Amino acid sequence: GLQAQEKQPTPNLVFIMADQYRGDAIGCIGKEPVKTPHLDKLASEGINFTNAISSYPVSSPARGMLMTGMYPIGSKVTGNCNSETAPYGVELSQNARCWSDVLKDQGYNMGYIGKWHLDAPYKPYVDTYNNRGKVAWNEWCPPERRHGFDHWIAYGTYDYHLKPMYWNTTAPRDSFYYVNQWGPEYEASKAIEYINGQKDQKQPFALVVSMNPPHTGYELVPDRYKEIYKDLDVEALCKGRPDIPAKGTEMGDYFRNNIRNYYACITGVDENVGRIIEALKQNNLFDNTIVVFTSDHGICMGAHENAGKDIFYEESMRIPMILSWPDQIKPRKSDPLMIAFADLYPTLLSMMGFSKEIPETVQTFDLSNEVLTGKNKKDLVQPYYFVKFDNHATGYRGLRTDRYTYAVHATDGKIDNVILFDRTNDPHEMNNIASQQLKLTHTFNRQLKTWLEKTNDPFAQYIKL
Amino acid sequence: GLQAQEKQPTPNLVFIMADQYRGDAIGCIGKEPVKTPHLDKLASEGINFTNAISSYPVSSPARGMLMTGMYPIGSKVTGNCNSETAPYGVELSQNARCWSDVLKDQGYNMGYIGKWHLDAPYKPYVDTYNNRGKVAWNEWCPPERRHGFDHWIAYGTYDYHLKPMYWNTTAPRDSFYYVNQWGPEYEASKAIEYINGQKDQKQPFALVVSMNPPHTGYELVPDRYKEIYKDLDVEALCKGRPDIPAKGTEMGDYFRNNIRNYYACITGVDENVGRIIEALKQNNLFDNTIVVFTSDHGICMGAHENAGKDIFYEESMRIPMILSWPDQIKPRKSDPLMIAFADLYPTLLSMMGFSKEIPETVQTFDLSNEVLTGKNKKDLVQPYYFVKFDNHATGYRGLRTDRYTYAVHATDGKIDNVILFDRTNDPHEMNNIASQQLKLTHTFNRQLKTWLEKTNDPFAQYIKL
Repeated sequence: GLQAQEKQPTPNLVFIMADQYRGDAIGCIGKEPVKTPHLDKLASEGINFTNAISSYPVSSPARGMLMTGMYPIGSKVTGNCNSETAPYGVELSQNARCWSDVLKDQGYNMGYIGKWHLDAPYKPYVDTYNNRGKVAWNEWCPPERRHGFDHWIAYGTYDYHLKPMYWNTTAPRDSFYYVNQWGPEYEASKAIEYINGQKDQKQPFALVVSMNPPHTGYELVPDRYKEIYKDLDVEALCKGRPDIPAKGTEMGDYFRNNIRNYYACITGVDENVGRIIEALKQNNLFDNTIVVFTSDHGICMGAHENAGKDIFYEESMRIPMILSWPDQIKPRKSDPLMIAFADLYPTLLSMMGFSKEIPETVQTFDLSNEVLTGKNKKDLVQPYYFVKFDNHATGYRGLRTDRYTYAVHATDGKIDNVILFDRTNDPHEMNNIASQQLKLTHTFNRQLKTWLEKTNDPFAQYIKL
Repeated sequence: GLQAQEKQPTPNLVFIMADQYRGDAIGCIGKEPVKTPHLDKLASEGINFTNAISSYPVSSPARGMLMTGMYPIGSKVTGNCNSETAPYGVELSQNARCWSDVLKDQGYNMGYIGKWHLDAPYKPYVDTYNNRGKVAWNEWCPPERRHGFDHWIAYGTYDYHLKPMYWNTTAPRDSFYYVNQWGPEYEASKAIEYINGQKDQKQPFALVVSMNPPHTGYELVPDRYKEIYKDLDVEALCKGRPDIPAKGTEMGDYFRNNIRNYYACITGVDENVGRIIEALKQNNLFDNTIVVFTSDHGICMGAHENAGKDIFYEESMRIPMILSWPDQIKPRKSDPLMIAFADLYPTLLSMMGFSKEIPETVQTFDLSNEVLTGKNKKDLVQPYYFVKFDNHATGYRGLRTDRYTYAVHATDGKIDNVILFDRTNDPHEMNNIASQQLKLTHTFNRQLKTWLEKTNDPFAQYIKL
């Protein structure tokens, strides 16, 4: 089998994501001194979407949108999967038609390695540290809930990166195993084995590699990656950042005390992404494979007095989004397309030649043409979400345009607050100008209402015209 | 922020210690009529190590071993810190890699409240009563000598419990302040404020609360605690205690005249420990926090004709050692593990998920597995020390097995005395049987020599094989 054989009529897919990875934390973007040589290289061979976002910047909700192509109400994943939200059915539906189900039906070899976080835990909880106490977070994904991912080396959620746990394809619920290796390292090694096994190109394949770092347990990263930032000037990083509290404050110190390890995690993740790319090139599986590097959400880490994410601020919504496909896409410096994490379902499927297979239930944007050609879509506006899992009449709904971030809050069906930021004049979003721009607010109000009605979201009824 | 958020991958730590607290002075142990309802409750929710000891039962030396994880010669704290030992460098090294430095590096919020006693005083001495006269004992701990403890409300040493003094985090050397409240009361109040501030769980935390009572100034305890023992039958306490001198003697009367107030102090300390535990439970910070209650050493108080400690007798070496961590440790009635005060550095760090961070310089036992599982270590033998600060060739070196206490004394490098007690047949250690057990003494001799050689202790050369 040394002779070159027929190229598959549809491309492979290697979907790589790292949890809690901020969009501006990429070296080639030139905004932060974080080292990501492998992602920079990947970007140079493809496209770097510098305005990409995640509409509901929370783990399960974001992943739920990605898999179903539906906004939160429809995906049913309105909050993180854990025992607190379980009674409300917060988990991916076994009946949901996900993009992985589609590719499996189209004859693709399927694999998933890493964090899934789309199953509701139930008693008795599996024996991992994050299941002890009042609230459990980790649960097994039985075969019938894997949506086509036949090769399985994954877990629900678990954050001790230095000794991660996984369930292989045939392991029963209580037979997960621990690995004495950094998560991204092990995951990249298993991804390489999977990729090596696809070298004969007898059929197409789709592989997801879902890494945990740079998600918390920021310090849980190998020392060699920390050494790279031992001389990092943290105070210099806060220069011109009014959104980062001053030194001496709770949140200002939180940012300063964790930024070094956050970058260490990213650089470590970067190196392992490099290993996967190298495996693809070694097996001649890079040119006709769509490789995507993205994240479910960013992180505030003290900025805006917020420690986590789950908020409309840029540091929370902005995510990396690098895509390569040498055979069909010429490299483009930077693309301003406001593609969202959840748009990947219809976008990738259409790019892959399966546009007719996208379910009528999919609500997100099919930006395949924009991605392939680079043709802009200036009218593209993405939504923002926060849904109280036990009371949908409470929460946030908003819109993000290329210039403004607008959001309204409601409590029991009544609008409670209005927020508007002009990111051009106020890039760090420090001035809520909603009360100063009544005309503009009214315009966004009808626009939001129309959006909520289009997506069959009951919240639409709270906006009184 | 009402929704439950991700559990930290490593636990918090609340290390509580009361100076000069005897191991058997715990109510649930059933040997003495002292009331400790809060510690009894803590024990019931965790583990009570009834054979725990302190190898060098003296304040600074013991604390020095705890912080560095090294035996006395290596820790450099060979005697109490005061102006007499200062010329010999008896103090914690600023360059010593302590467990607190490790946790700080791992992103933990750090706090220390109470007695430190690890700094050598220097002229002009700070203005406290114990610094007047020929020998000064109290000194300030500048920020660079705090080994990572950012939140600081502490002092060197000071024993007038009714009006204690402290230095807050930013106070200069001569700006300490006095408080008109019982030490343990104030300390518990400050610990509660610290704990309340950790409720958002944005990062892990480690807090040390080092209380002075039941250390001398035995009478310096609130009247309400003394009232509890107003009817205590002191003579009954001496029943079956041949180690306690008879009434009418100097040491026999000393024991009888101070036992009531000693218990009063303990009960008072107990109540304040209860306040701290309650704060942890109120903030949902008890289940995933390792809580430790221990002491640097016990006290003879007249027993064996000794007023103080700094000796191999059980009443001096035995210390309380209660540990709880609901999320990972099921309660165990009593554990016979002979864990030592100084073993907490490697033991806690490994239990917390930072085994790889223990310096190669650490010499004490890592008993994390034993503590977590309850798996015994029958071969565990702990050392005993007494080092003459101005002449290391003089002093004691010994071993404590589950049955025997063996010790040898040397003067200028020559063995001066041999002591051996069979605690099974002679629990109150009244019969030195060394001269009657030559075979056994020879066995312990080689065992001691091997121990001293392993720990790079020059005293090893004095034992002539």
